Amino acid sequence: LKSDDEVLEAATVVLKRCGPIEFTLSGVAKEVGLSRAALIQRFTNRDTLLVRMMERGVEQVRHYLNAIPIGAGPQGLWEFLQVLVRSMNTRNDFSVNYLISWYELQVPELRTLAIQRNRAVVEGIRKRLPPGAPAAAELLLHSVIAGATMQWAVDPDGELADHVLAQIAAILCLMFPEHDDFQL
Amino acid sequence: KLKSDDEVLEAATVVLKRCGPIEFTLSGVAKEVGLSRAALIQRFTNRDTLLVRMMERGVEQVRHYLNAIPIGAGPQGLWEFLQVLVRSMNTRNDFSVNYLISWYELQVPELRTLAIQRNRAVVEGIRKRLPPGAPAAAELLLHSVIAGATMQWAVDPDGELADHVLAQIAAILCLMFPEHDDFQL
Ligand SMILES: CC[C@H]1OC(=O)[C@H](C)[C@@H](O[C@H]2C[C@@](C)(OC)[C@@H](O)[C@H](C)O2)[C@H](C)[C@@H](O[C@@H]2O[C@H](C)C[C@H](N(C)C)[C@H]2O)[C@](C)(O)C[C@@H](C)C(=O)[C@H](C)[C@@H](O)[C@]1(C)O
Ligand SMILES: CC[C@H]1OC(=O)[C@H](C)[C@@H](O[C@H]2C[C@@](C)(OC)[C@@H](O)[C@H](C)O2)[C@H](C)[C@@H](O[C@@H]2O[C@H](C)C[C@H](N(C)C)[C@H]2O)[C@](C)(O)C[C@@H](C)C(=O)[C@H](C)[C@@H](O)[C@]1(C)O
Ligand SMILES: [Cl-]
Ligand SMILES: [Cl-]
Repeated sequence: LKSDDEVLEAATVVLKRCGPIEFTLSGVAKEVGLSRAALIQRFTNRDTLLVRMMERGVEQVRHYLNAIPIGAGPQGLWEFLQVLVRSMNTRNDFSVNYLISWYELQVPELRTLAIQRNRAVVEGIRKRLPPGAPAAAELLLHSVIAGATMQWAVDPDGELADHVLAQIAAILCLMFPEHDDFQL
Repeated sequence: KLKSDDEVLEAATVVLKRCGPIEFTLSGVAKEVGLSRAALIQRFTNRDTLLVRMMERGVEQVRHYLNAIPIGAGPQGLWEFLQVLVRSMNTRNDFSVNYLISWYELQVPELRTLAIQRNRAVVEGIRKRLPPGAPAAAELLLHSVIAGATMQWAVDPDGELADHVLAQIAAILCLMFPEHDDFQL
């Protein structure tokens, strides 16, 4: 496997499967089909590879959110938030995200990228707000996604998206009380 | 004389908040409470059993704390309760340890049940304080705002935790209770 991008994607697979503590160059090397020495020549060491991977994360969030088609009014916002929430993968071990997030906060380089990642998502929501959205509505919507996601991770009932989006629908009704119900 | 079980578990919880659940050891708790490692083994068997007892005490403390918050009336009484609840989270030391504690709980079924009980106690505590005319499932939305806004702050801190979270709580309460005044801290 050749490109920096192909290698960083394979390393991301490993990070999701093992978490950041058990993450190793050897495990990336075995995933991507390259020698560990090759990873070292291209990315210097474990810590530096983690940084490049998380840089690619923030890039991919921005790349992803920026091209999602924009619909009109509260209904467009609702559509966007559905796509956003459904984008989260719960198929293997969702709890690894909380270990990832914790680990990121301990390493200044990763912490800055984590901030950029959340800022990108908040700004992505902000740009989909129709006129008449309450002030700072983007912060509230991102909080509901993160908080309801946590609720479900601890105490799961049904699919993540259904738990989160029910709450999103509820807050959208409060933000746009003259709109028709938001269909989930 | 013997130190109480509550004193020992308190000391252990301080250690857990300092080192996190991966680095938590009997030796650390012993150093913290002035007791021998041997004495801790006698009373609490092992490190895993000690963590279960600490987390059982945690759920008890949550329930006791929520019961102790004065009960007001109306949307104002709910806002007052929420202010106390949010301000109850200690930010004296490294708040990010809470995310590790949460992750670890999810890995250990006995601890995960207790984390579920904790969140359920807080959700139910909010629910019992909802005035009539709060929207359906408002207690879940309010808990989500606290959790989500706290995580936003823990990743990207601007000022005090409570200030960041309560600005959003005030915002949603305005939406829930449009016929009410602005909610002031
Ligand atoms: C702690 C709990 C927090 O989770 C995380 O921070 C983990 C650690 C991220 O993965 C981190 C780390 C990592 C390696 O994925 C595990 C990386 O690939 C991503 C970009 O960021 C997640 C899952 C990201 O998902 C990514 O959302 C993109 C829009 C699409 C992408 N996917 C379709 C490709 C998906 O994975 C993303 C950006 O945070 C989702 C948005 C909705 C949020 O802001 C939500 C509210 C999160 O703050 C959160 C759930 O509260
Ligand atoms: C991950 C992020 C989550 O944090 C935790 O789960 C950590 C791990 C708990 O500590 C865990 C673990 C531990 C050891 O503390 C770190 C234990 O002592 C407490 C009870 O539970 C926190 C902090 C608890 O604080 C406690 O709130 C009580 C009302 C009063 C109590 N204390 C001041 C009287 C205070 O500690 C408590 C209950 O979760 C606060 C309520 C508001 C929540 O439900 C919020 C929304 C959380 O779910 C959260 C912030 O999203
Ligand atoms: Cl994902
Ligand atoms: Cl606390």
